[PDB]
Amino acid sequence: MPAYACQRPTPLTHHNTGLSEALEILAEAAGFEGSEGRLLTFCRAASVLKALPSPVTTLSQLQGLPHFGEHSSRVVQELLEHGVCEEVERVRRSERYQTMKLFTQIFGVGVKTADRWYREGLRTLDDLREQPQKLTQQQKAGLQHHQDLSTPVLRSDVDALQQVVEEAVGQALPGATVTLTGGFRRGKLQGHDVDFLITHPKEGQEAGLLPRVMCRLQDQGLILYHQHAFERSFCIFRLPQPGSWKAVRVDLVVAPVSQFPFALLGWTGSKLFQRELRRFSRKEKGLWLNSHGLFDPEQKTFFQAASEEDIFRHLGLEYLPPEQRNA
DNA sequence: CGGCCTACG
DNA sequence: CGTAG
DNA sequence: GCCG
Ligand SMILES: [Cl-]
Ligand SMILES: [Mn+2]
Ligand SMILES: [Mn+2]
Ligand SMILES: [Mn+2]
Ligand SMILES: [Mn+2]
Ligand code: NA
Ligand code: NA
Repeated sequence: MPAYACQRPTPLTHHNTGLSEALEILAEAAGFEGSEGRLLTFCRAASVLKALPSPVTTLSQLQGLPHFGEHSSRVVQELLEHGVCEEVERVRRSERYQTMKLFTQIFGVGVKTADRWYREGLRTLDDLREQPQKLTQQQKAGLQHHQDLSTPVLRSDVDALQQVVEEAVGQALPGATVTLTGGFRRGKLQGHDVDFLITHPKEGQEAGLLPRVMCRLQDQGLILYHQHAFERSFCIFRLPQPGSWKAVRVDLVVAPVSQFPFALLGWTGSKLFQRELRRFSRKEKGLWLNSHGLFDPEQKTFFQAASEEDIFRHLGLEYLPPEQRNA
């Protein structure tokens, strides 16, 4: 079992679902208390279990597995013995956890905002609605649309949304392309948002594209919310439904064709996979990776990539298709 | 022990 | 501060 | 919380 998640296939579905879910509760809880290191370890340990070829049935099967020490091993031990880990259940039940989860799930609210609101004694969505003078425009949108945004986005929704984005992109800039990214590209059947990456085969033609796309979607009556030389737009779309509609989070991202493979890689995820890939790149290969490129700080050069395959090769990693990047 | 991804709005 | 994967 |  390699130590970095980018060095091993991680399928969407696996053989240790219960165990990984328990560790991810602890990861999430650590994030709520500002401990990113503990979040990372619990996330990595969970991801290791996702990568195993069969279920863990005994404690001995953890021996030698990366990211399993005293704490994560105890969590697994208690689940194997009793079907439940008391620490995990204590977190699930805490007012702190439930409220921080509720608040941080609001679009426009991060851990810091949620925590300050928690400390001020606020607990419910109606508590926030009663004092809306404090809220940002983004948080107001997040709160108004919260119910719809909690409903899973389905594959049918994605196909509908892709068509309308293509229509607007085609008018904004003939020849421009739209690629589905994020969780749906990794094979997920549901999600909480749809991610698209837009480019054009002629380098430079994509300049100024996103405002033109946004203005056109706005005029078609499809934009319930957006933030406005920008390249990422976090929107709430109005998606047609039987006799009605629902609000759906959509991210639209633009990259020049030179950067497309890096942007595609970054935006396809998973979040943990990409953090691990960037960590690997820097620590093991001395190369700096982001969604724009891959930089050699010795030679002071950028690696030209024509594909995701190119990027894995330049990092000395076996290629993983998107459906094996579910770390 | 230090490090933990790296960006844009 | 928020957002993204 | 774990690793390297
Ligand atoms: Cl016991
Ligand atoms: Mn997504
Ligand atoms: Mn998104
Ligand atoms: Mn996300
Ligand atoms: Mn994400
Ligand atoms: Na949030
Ligand atoms: Na850019």
